[PDB]
Parts: sequence; C-alpha cells; structure tokens
Amino acid sequence: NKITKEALTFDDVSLIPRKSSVLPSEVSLKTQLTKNISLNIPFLSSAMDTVTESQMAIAIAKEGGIGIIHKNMSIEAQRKEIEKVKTYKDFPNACKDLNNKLRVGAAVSIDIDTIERVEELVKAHVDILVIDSAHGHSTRIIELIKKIKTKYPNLDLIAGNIVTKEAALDLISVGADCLKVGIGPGSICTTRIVAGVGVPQITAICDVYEACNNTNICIIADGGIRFSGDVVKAIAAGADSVMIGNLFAGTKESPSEEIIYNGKKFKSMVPYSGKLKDILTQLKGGLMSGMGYLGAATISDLKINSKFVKISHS
Amino acid sequence: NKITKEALTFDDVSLIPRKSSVLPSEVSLKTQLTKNISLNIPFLSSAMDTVTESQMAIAIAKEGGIGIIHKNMSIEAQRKEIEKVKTYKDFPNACKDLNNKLRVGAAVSIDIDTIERVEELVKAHVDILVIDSAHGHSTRIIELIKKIKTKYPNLDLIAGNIVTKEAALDLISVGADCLKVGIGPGSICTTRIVAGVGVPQITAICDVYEACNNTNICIIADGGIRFSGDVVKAIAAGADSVMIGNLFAGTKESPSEEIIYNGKKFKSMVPYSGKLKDILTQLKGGLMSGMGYLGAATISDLKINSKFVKISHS
Amino acid sequence: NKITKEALTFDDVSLIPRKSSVLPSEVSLKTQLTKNISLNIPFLSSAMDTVTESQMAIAIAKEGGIGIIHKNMSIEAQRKEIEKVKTYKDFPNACKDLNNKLRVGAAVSIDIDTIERVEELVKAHVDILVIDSAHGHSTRIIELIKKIKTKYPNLDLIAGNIVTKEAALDLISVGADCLKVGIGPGSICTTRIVAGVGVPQITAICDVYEACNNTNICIIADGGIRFSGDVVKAIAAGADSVMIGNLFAGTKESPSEEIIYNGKKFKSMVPYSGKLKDILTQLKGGLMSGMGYLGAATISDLKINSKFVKISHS
Amino acid sequence: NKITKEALTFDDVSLIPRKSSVLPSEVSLKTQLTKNISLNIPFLSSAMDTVTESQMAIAIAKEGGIGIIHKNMSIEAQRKEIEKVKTYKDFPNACKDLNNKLRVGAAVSIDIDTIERVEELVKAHVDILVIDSAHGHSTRIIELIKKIKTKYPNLDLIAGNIVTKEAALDLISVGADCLKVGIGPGSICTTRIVAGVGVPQITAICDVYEACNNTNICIIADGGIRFSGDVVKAIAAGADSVMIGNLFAGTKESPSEEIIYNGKKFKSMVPYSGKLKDILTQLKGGLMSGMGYLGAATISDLKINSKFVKISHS
Repeated sequence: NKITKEALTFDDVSLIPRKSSVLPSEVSLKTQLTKNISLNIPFLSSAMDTVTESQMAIAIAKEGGIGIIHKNMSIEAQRKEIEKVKTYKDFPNACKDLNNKLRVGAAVSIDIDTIERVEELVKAHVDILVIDSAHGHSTRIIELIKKIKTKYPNLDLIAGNIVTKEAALDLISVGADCLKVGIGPGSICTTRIVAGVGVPQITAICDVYEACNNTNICIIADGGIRFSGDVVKAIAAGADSVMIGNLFAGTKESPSEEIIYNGKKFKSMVPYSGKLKDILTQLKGGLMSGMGYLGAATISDLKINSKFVKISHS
Repeated sequence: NKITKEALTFDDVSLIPRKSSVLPSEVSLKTQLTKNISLNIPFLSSAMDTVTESQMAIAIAKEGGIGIIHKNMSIEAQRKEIEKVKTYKDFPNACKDLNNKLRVGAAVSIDIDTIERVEELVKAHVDILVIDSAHGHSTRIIELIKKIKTKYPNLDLIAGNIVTKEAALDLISVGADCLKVGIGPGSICTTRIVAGVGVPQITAICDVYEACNNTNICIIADGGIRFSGDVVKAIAAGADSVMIGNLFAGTKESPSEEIIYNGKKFKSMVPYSGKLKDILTQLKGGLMSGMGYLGAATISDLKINSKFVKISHS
Repeated sequence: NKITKEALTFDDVSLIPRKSSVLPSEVSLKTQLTKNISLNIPFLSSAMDTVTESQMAIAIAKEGGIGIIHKNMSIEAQRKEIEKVKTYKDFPNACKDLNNKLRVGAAVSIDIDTIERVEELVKAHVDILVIDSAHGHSTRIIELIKKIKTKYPNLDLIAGNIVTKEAALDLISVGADCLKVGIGPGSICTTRIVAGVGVPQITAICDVYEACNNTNICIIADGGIRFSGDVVKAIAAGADSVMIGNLFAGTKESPSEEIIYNGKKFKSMVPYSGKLKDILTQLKGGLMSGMGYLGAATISDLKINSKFVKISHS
Repeated sequence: NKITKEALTFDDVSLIPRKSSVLPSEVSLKTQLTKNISLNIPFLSSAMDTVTESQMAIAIAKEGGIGIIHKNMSIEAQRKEIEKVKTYKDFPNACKDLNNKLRVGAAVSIDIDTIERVEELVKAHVDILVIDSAHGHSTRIIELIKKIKTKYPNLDLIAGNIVTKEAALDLISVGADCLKVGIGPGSICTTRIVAGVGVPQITAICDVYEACNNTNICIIADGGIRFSGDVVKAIAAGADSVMIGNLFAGTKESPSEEIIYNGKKFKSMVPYSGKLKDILTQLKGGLMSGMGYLGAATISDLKINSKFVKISHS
C-alpha cells in the first residue's frame, strides 16, 4: 500500500468541548520532560541559534519551562552558556534542579567531536541533552545514543526528530528518555520542499504516542506552533510538552540584537515581541482556556480525555 | 477514537432544490424562540456591546425579531435599557408581549452579582434571559440555571453556547428553554485560534438538533452568518432562529456612533449599512427565496424537508 | 440522511485519456437540441439581456449553434428580434430550419402575459422556446408547460433550470423536449449566496442524465463555462449541448455597445473579445482536442465512452 | 463508473521517513533510461525549444543525465545539433556511449517527413529517440513506433506521453523501450484548461508503474517538477528518471539569449539561474537527502521501499 493513509496537520483538526468542572485558573500546567525531570509549564525553547542561548534559557526556566542551548557554537562557548544559566542569581514557577539551580539543556548533533562536546557539557552540569538530528531514525543516531548512555548513564536524553512508531521503538530501545516529534509538518517546510519528506504533526504525535502509550517515555511536539491553540491540539494529540522556536525569535531574550527601524522595533529582521514572559503568558493563557473547554485539570487529562473533529476546511 | 468525524461549516454544504408549490411571497417566517415565546421573523440581534442596546432592540422587535441587550454595562444601565424598549411609543410584524409591549431579552454571565442583575432585569419585565457563556457545558453554568429557575420560575431561559448532544441534554435537564449553538465555528474565530477548540456550525446545529428532536426545546444558531444563504442552511440544519452580530454592527441602530470619513459613512470603524430594517429585508428575502427553492411554506418545513450535498469546494 | 452526498463542480474533476483513432479535425460536433432540432455545434448563447439579441442569434446560428433572445423586453420587441433573425440575408455550418431560415429561440418566464408573449413569438416563427425559471421544479412551471403544449403542440420546449432526477421526471412528464440543467453551480453564484441553494454542475448533469438516459430527451448544460475544457467535461457528464453567457458578453455581437477606454476596447464594462466567431473557434477547437484525447468521433461517443478522476485539488 | 477514483498530484502527498543506514553522500543516483542505456543522474532536459539544444545537451550529459534536442527546427538543423553534442571535446559523472561520445537524444512528432527526420538523426548517431506526442495512446503513434522499429531495430525509443495502464501495454507491445508519463498533471496546464483532460502525476506514474512492474521497460516522469522534493516523490511513485523543462529554462545553457534588465539578469523573459550545473547540484542534493530519509542507497530502493501519506492540505 503505497499511499498508507491521510495525515493531519494542526489546521485539519479542532477540539470538541466537554463537560467542564474546572476554571482556566484552577488548571495545572505541570508536565514531564522525562520520568526524572518535570516542568512547571509544557514549553521548551528551540535549539536554534536564532532563539536559544543563556538569556533565553534563564528567562524560560524562571517561567517554568526549559531552554535548549543551540549547538552552532564552539564546545567552550556551549559549556560557558550552560554555566551562565546554572550560576544565575518574583517567579513562583521557576524550574530548578535538586540543587536549586535553573534547569537547562543543550543540543548536540553527530560530528567529529560530539563525545568531546558532551563531556564538557556534563561538566557544566547540564540537566538534559538533545541528540539533534533531522532524521533520528538512523543507525548512526541509534549508535550515538548507545555510546552516550554508556559513558553518561544518568544523563537524560531527548532523541532526534521522528514521526513514526517504528522510530519510537528503536530509539526507546537504546535508552532515549524522551522523543522529539517533528519532520516536514508543513508544505512550506524545507524537508517537504527539498526532500519531499514529512508527516503532518497531529498524525505524527498521535502515531508515536499510540506507541509509547503505557510507557514512561515522554513526547515533545517540536515545530509549527503558530498559535496557543496549536499547543492545545499538540498535547491533546499526545505530547507532554511542546518545543517552540519561531514565536520566540522576536523576544528580547533571543540571541538576536534589538534594532529600531523608523519608530518600529525589531530583532536582527523579525518584529519585536517584548519579554519572553509576555508571549508565554499569552500561550499559557490559551492552553488553560483550552483545558477549561475540555474539562482537563492537568496536562495528563488533556491527553486522554480529548477528541477532535476533522476540519473539511472552508 | 481520537478523530471522531468530519465536521461541516456553512461553506462545506449546499441545499438541494425540491418540488415547490409556494412562492417566496406566500411563505411564513414565523418561528419559536421558546415554547412560550414565538417570533415573526427567525432573527435575533447579538448580545454584543457593539450591536445590541435599546435602539437595536426596538428596531428589530418592530420588524418581528428580538434583540438581546448586552451585559457589558452596569446593572442599573441594563435595567433602564429594558425599560426603554418596554415603554416604547407601520410595522405589521412587530413582536410584542401579551401586554402589547415590544419583546426584548438581556444577556447575563457568571459574576459576583448575576442574581442581583437578574432581579433588576425581571423588574424591568424582560421577556427572556440569555445565560451568556463561551462554554455552556460546565458545572457552574448548570448550577446557575438551577438557581435562576428556582428564583424566577416563569422566566424563559436561553442557555450558554454549546456544540454537542451531551451538553444539550444537561442544560435541558435543568430547565433551559432554548439552546444557543455556536463555538469556534470558523478557523479565524478566537476560540479556535486561542484554545484550538470548536465545531463547524452545520455539524454543531445538526448534532444538538438530532438530540432535541421530538422535544419542545428550541435552537438558536449563533454566529458566523455572513449571507442570507447561511440563515437558510442554519435553519435547514435544525435551528429555529439565528443570532446575528457582525452584519448588524454597521447599522444605524447599533450602539455605535455615526462617522463621516471623506464622503463615506461609518460606525465607530465599520462601513455604514443603513437602517437595520434594510438589512433585515435583504435577509428575509433570501430566506424566503431559499424556502421557495425547497418547497417550504413554514420554518418547520425548512427544517424537516431539506437535504444538503457536500461541497468539495473548488 | 441530511447530507446525501458529495457534489462535483468542473474543477473537482478531470477526464482520462483513452485509446484514440480520430484526429481533432476528423471529429463531428453535431448534436441534438431536441429530438426534432439538431445543431451543428453544441453551443447556445444565453437568454441574458447582456448577451443575446438578434445580432448574437444570427452570428451563432451562422456558426452552427443557436441563440436564445432574452425576455427583458416588450412582447413586440421580442417578436421583431425573432423576425430579424428569421429574415436574415461563407458559413458551412450555418444552422437553418427546413425553410432555410436561420434557427433561433426565445426565453419566456411566468408573467401576466406569458401566453400572449408566446403567441406573438410563434407568429414570428420561433424554432424553440425556453421556459426560463430559476427553479423549474415547481407546480407553476409544470402547469405552464401543460398550457403551452396544449396551445402550441409542435413548439419544441426547453424547460426551466433543474439539478435533480425528480425534477427531470416531472418536467418530462408534461412534454418538456429538452432540460436545461444549472442551479447554484458555484459558491460565488447568487443563488448559493442569497438562498444557500445549489448543486455543482457535473453532479447536476450526471444526475439528470442518469435519469433521462435511454430516453429521447436532451440536456443543455447551462452556466459556469469559463474554459473550453468545461464544455468537454459538461458533455462527458451527459449534456448534449452547453449554454454560454459570460464568455460571449464581451463579443462584438452582444447587445452591448463598444467603448474605447484609453487605447483599450470594451463592451458597456467587460473587455472586448472580438467577433463571436473567434471565441467559438477557440471553444470548438478545445472540444475537438478533448474528443481526440478520448477517442470520440461524435458528441454521443464523448458522453458514453468517457471517465473522470476526482481532483483532490492542489 | 463515471468517476473512477481520486487522483494525486505532488502536493497531495508526502514521503514517510524510514530506518536509514546510508548518508546522503553514500547514495547512488545511477538509473536506467532504457534497459540498454543507463544514466548517472536520473534527470533529462525537456525537448522544448526553450530549453534543449546542443549546449543544454552537452552540459547535462557532462553532469550524468541526457538532453533531448527539440524538434522545432529543420531536419538539417536537428542533425547538426546532435553532431555538435557527439563531437564535443573535470566531470566524473559524464554520460557517454560505448564510443566515449556524450549521450544525447532527439524528439520527433508525427509529420510528413518524420521518417526522413529520423534517418538523418540516426546518421548523426543519436543515442535515443523520443516519439513526442500530447496523446501517445493513439493508433497513429502506435503505427509510427512499428515503422520506426522496423526501419531502425537498434534505436532505443521513448514513446509518447501517457497516463494510463492500457496505454502502457499498447506502446510496450510495439517495441517502446521507455514510457514518458505526463498529461494535464496540473489545473493550470494547457491540456486541462483547453481539453479538460489530464491525470495528476503521482497517480499517473503509479498507474503505469503498477503495470510495467516486473518488466524491463523504464519510466520517465515528465513535467510539473517545481522542487527537488517533486523528483523524490516522482521516483518513489515509480519513475526511473524525471524530465525537466521549466526549471532549466533560465539557465545559461538554454537556447535563450542572456539579457541584463536594470542590474538584473534574464533569459529571452525568465530570471537567470546560472550554469545548469548549479541547478543540478541543488536537485541531486535534495534527491540524496530524500533517499537518506528513506534509507535508499539506490534509485531502485527509492522506488520499492517507499510509502506516502495523503496530505489533506492545510
């Protein structure tokens, strides 16, 4: 069967209201990044050199999520960034480790000095590592996870991007603690255009979720988040958290520099968004509203007691 | 089954002509708001602070429909507005109460002084009350209906916005006299965007209708009416009446103020539409034409003897 | 079953090539308007006051089709127009009656003097009459056909616009010689917008055709023709001929007046198209090409030996 | 069954990642044009007078593909062009014949002197011939193949454009060595617009492929290639190679002349693309990336071990 099935994106679907007993304000946004690391808000900042470095990591950890420092920098640079976050100086939801230090992660891809990079990152006391690949379901990435897990047994791992059930089983089999889902979710995406490859996000999430169900392996929904409603759908589909890049690129904390163009403000050029905190408030508000609509008091309820209708567009 | 089914909006559907015996001019637009209150034309003006106050209420009641005064005002203000309508000074279709006073309704939402608001509204002799909620299928709204119906047994109630059969059963169970259907009908709608929640209007209407069928509970189709054809489809789907906001926002009677911008006219800014009466004539004309096409002499015939074909767009 | 089925427009479908033995130039465009009146090219000019009067009628009859004089004029005027065509003064395909006079038809709708109008039209020796209604499936139109067929037994009749099998049976039952199919074929169409009524053209044609099959009643596909490819699809769906309005509105022969706007030319304002003959050549060429692709030597072959694939757009 | 099925274009589909063991750089782009002629890269330059003449043919053959000289020129001219390519003077992938001369093909259509044209082309030592027709599934083209194969038994033939299984069987039956697939793939295409004929490319390819499977007859996917991802999908659907026109029209080597418009560069007017070699590098890169995503080391693996999901758009 060449054409296996129809895949759904965020816009091909909508959530059906349910009898509710909770108000958006009584809802809990706590979730799991891994079985060992929880988050206070289900958001992660992308490992893009355009969105996450020490300032973004600190800002979002103080809000309850976690930032993943990008790998497009020297090994020394990446270590220092981790240390900046870890040695930081009200924020009720701040996410800290058992040593009261702000949480933070770092991305790494296959290179000649990956092991060397990881070693330095672990010395900086990074909380979690992201094996960053465009195609996580590969023999090279599988072997890379094995090596890292043998050399650093207690280092939590989020394994490369996948969109299938078979990929989830393989990565889990070698110790992946969390699976990051997301490959060619949109027609405008580079993988879809260049390689003609990819699977719509809702189907992607539902697929790996319908595989990792009953297990203690978490799921991160990475990419394509345009609105708070997308976060709601991503979690209802089965994600434990969501990784965001674009929507944060214009914030003050992004690695970019602030530019004032004829009375207007930008980051360089994307329009200024203000403190990350403001965008996050907007996003958690929408998530809470959505949970109110579905009668979910926790993230876990949103994932199990939720149903969609297919949108014939128009 | 996560993805329960495909939902239809107004544009995903079209009505199939039927053998007709009546001319658009011989058709009756009479319908029911509740089992105790009928209307001469199946239209209601939205409880939006941008469309319905005393002037809109009077204008549409004189035409045969009913206006619902918005709640974004003091309790004293809302009472006075009701009195203005009720103490008003040819219009053959005017809709009046047994005391020959123009019909009028008022919206109320959950607040610290809802009961207090209702008391004053009932003193003003309001004909019907709208429990205004974005999510009517909630324990708080259900309890609110119980309280209001115990304190004011003869006050007709339209209960919060719903899009499901289960919600219809719950609200009906506590005395709702009419159900207002409408939640995230369009992708551009705030609930769909912010909360990722919502169900296309035709499916929404068909769903609660296919539940309240055989009962004496009426249905109001609220929101998304862009053209007269949408009204026809809404009723054919099962609605007894339709609530309109946007299309009336530019009329003279809307709470807005008239503004003349360089030779053009506006309401503030939406383009001027003229007397509500003119827009209504356009809307009832289209409804009559549609009923002529389906051989329906009454609103009731439009709802039972009507079928759609699904539009594959294009 | 409220939502009976999915209906198809011209764009939701495409024709599948077949083994061909004929060249576009060896193909025959001859078809039937009624069992008694044939045409040399399967085209009719719309009974719109913006496209068909004596000049359009003459021009298209000289090409092999037939024009239908619109009814938006006095009874005396409409009679004279018929006479102008009938008393006209190389064109190998010219379509003439047994008396060597150019063919021509006239539209008539329900009015106080329809019978009176017809009488004068019949005196002018009109070849065929069009009972022009937006909803042909009505008791009034059915009775009108009965009356006309009793008072003028040999007058060929095309009966009002329909889109259903039941309508086809009723109109046929009272003597309709040809059925004109076409109601709310497009979302932008006035009936779809105003009355929320209508059925996509391909399904409409297929539907009445799959009813009038095996009978001697012909089918005219009226409206929505934008390209020559639409004509091909319309006939493959089951039409014997196609009625065109818009595409002819800009021709020299249309009732409009020629206007020169800053070096450009128009009809009043639609852009000038030139002699009808030129547009017709373009349209018959495309039809012939399409028949070549399907191995159809005649119109009849195009209708029976033809299959479509559904276009999922994109 | 008038409406046989739903057909898919490039955009209605996306490829599903698979467990991979190969890196894009370790992949082999070698493929077959016919059982007797292989190519080093699965690309052909269109037989359009706007893209392929001696310069385009040389450029792409030096890269590993083959150019097909267009037929819109005198027989003498077309012969000379072949000779220029065949007598050409690092490029590791160059595609040459057993005599170390650059490969090249030539298009021919039904005319009064087709046989005469072929004779001269064969004297020029053309490697393969393209029977160029808009509708290859015709008795005239079938007879033309028979004649050419009797007069030139060792001349490899690519037979006219088809989109069906029945056409593939007929052309194969008279000696076609390769089948070129492609007719009205897009709604904007001239055949779809003018003749209302055509079948989406993915379904077209899958259809003839699911017929020529298990045979030694190759398939060329001709037309509609906008991005490298389209090439990947075309091959995964069953094509052995892909014919490209538009994307090459702006290259330096195209028959066009270079024009500098106010600081910008063009070909005449389409924007300059630079050396074909650069566009090809972009296209083979995307193909390799796509093969990496599917774990295909060869073109053959891409065709057999590949699956798509249907894109509900949005």
